Order: sequence, then structure tokens, then C-alpha cells
Amino acid sequence: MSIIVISGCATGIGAATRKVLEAAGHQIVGIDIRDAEVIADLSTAEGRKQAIADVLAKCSKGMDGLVLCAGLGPQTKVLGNVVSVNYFGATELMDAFLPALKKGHQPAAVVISSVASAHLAFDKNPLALALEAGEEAKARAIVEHAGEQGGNLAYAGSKNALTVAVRKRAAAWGEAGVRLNTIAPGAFVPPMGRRAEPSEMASVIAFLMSPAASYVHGAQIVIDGGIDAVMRPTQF
Amino acid sequence: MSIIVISGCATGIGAATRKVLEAAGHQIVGIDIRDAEVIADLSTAEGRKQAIADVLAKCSKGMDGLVLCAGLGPQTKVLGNVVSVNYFGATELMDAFLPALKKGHQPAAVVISSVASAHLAFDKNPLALALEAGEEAKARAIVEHAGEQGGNLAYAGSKNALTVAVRKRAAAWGEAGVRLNTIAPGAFVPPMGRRAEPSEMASVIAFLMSPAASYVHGAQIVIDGGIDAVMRPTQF
Repeated sequence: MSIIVISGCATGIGAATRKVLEAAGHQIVGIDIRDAEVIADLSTAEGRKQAIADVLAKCSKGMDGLVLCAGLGPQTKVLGNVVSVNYFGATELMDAFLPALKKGHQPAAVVISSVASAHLAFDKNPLALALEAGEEAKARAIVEHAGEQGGNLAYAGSKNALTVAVRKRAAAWGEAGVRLNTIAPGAFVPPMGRRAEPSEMASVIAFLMSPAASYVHGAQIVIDGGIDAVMRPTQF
Repeated sequence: MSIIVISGCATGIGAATRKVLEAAGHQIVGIDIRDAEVIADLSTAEGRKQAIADVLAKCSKGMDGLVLCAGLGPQTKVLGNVVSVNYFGATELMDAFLPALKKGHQPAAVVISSVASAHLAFDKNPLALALEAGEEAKARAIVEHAGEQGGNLAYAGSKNALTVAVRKRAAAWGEAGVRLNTIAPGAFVPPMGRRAEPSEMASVIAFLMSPAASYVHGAQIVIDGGIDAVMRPTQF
């Protein structure tokens, strides 16, 4: 009776989030290339469109939540997919699911960005304009024609653009009565002295999807053991 | 058994937090001008020194947590007190209590800053250097001689410096095994367009003080119903 849609549910944080939310009594409709109710490859427009239709077909009466965990990191073989999945795989889905979310009970959504979103300024983001304008081919070309790196550009650039996109939707989602927040997993040795377990990302998402976070909206919760605080003490 | 020290426990968020953590089974050692185990006024150096001594005497075996909710808003008659309580009332206590927290079980601390902490850049904060240097008289003089909007300066200035102070302690606190984060209040039912109840701040603090936030350290969690996102979409 309480459906929550989760992209990237097959592995990592997405898988760990499915576990915690199911323990809370939610019915999950997952989206991924495998081990998911909705099989889809979010790297292309056609793939996302079909995914959206497949999900909405199962949520004609609405959904209570949405968690977008699909994502590709640097080193990804084809860099164009990093931009497509990380940005459009999130933005097109959250935008298409808002109507359904609006009908839900205490509706909320969480988007997995990255601390890398703070490694660049949006106005200095080579992908910013293209991504905001919905120019996917252009954005993919940029990273595929990137200099030495390219991977960090596609990753940091897409995540930075993603966080800003979520914050720019705060007003509209607030009017619709749906909370929308992001978490930013870390990406040397953190002050807390260890690497995180996906479960530690999922527990924060569970908090953000619950009434305990009733007044939390449009925020980005950094989960990195303290690295960001050490690197950017004066920036928040 | 499990002691949690809470400053500003008599009213508002401090009171709401005390209720939630007490329900969680914690023994609370409150610090406030009234209705507290430790009666103290944190506006003076001697007052804080005495409060620290009185608290440590009750936590000889350590403490499991610390929540600093003491604070004064703009428009407080004597602006010097805003700086003293908001900054030193927090920094001297957390620094003095670290040894005790270090001895605790899954120790964590939460400091209540404000969304106002982001309304001024640390490098452009007229109180920054004085506060960091521990020059209380100098800092108080700055706001009491500011004239127009000296109240906003005292408030935004102390809170900005506070959030930076907490972030610069991330490395040391992490090495000590104690998590340290801030919440940034702004001012069921959708949050946008309404004020929050103190309980909605306390529920986030409860989360930050629990294992669910095991990898959250040095972070500032904004709890404002989305206002900050609307105002600063590209800053986070």
C-alpha cells in the first residue's frame, strides 16, 4: 500500500536502500539493468521513457516515495553514459514521477549526488548549460572530447549539475507537498578513520524518507566521515 | 548509564530534544539559566568555566553525547551576549567536553547553528578572527559598535564562525572517535509555507546522535522546509 520506486536497486547504495525501506514496510518498484521490477538502461532517452512508463503503469494511484541511486563513476568505459545516467537518469524520472508522488502519503524523494558536486562551481561547470537545457548529445560529446581526465569531468560535472537541479526544484516540489533532498556520499583516510558501508548511506536515506525529516527539504546531506569538513571548512 | 549533556535545555529545541532523548533512555544533564541540572549563564567567561566544571563533576566516567542548543537571536538587548553565548558558549564547552565524550559509547555531538551561518562568508565575517583568536571583549565590542543591523551581525556572525569552528574540529574529533555535526534551523504536514515545531528539529538531532548517522561527520544539516534551496540553489 506504500510504494517506493528505487533506481539503481541492484547494487551498492540502491540495493542497501531497498533492504532498509522494505524493513519499514514499503513495497518497492526497482529500476535497473537486472534484479529489478523494471528492467531499463537509463543511458538513453528511449530507455528512460520506457522506464518511466513501466513505473507509472504500476503506480496509477500514486507512489509514496522515490530514491534515485542509479549512477556511474569515473573510469566508466564510455564516458557519455556517465552524464546520461547520472543526470538525465535522475532528472527525467523525478520530473515524470512528481504527479504520482503528489497523490502519495507523506511523499518524499532522495537523490544520490556526491561530494564531488562541490568540487566545481555551477557557473564554471562545462556541462551546466547543456545539462540544464536538456542537451544530452552535446553533454556527452563534451566529456568524450575531454582532455586528460574526462572521467572526473563527467562525474563531478554531472553530480554538480544534479545537486543544483534538485535545489532548483525545491519551490515546485514544496508547492506540490513533496519533500526532495539529496545525499552526497564521499568521493584519503577520512577523519572517522574508515570507509563507509552502503548500509550507512541507506540509513541516512531512510531517515530522509521518514517523518523524522518532516521539515527537511531541498537539503544536501554529506555522508563522508568528515572529509568535506577538512577540505572545505569555510564552505557549506 | 548513558549521559547526554544538553545546553539550552529549558526551552525550544533544547527542551524538545531533551524529551526525545530521555524517551530514548538517556540520562540528561542540562545546562540553562533555570530548569536544568546545571544552572548557568554562558554569557561570561567565568559563567562558562563554572558550567564546565559542574558538568564534568557529573560526567567523571564520560558522556555519550552532547547537544549545544543554547543561543540568543538578533534583537537581543545586549548584543555582546549574543556573541558570547552563541560562540564561546558552544566552543569552550565542546572543547572542554571532548575528553569525556572520548570515553563514551558511540559518542556524538550536535551543535545548533543556523541557516544564517551561510548568509556571510567566513573570510568576510568581521567577527571571524577575533572569535577564532578567543578575543571575546574585542568580538563583543565589534557588534555593540556596529550600529545598524548590529543584531544581524552578532547573530549571523557568531553562527557563521560557529559552523566553521565545528568543521575545523572534524579532524581532531574524528581521530578521537567522536562525531560532531551541526544542524541549521531556518526559523504529517508539508514543510513549505509553515513554521516548524521544535519537535521537528529534535527528531533530526536524534537521528544525528544515533548509529543511523554513523558516517555523518563534520556536516551541517539544514532544517528549513526548503527556503535555503530556493535562495541558494548553486551554493551548498
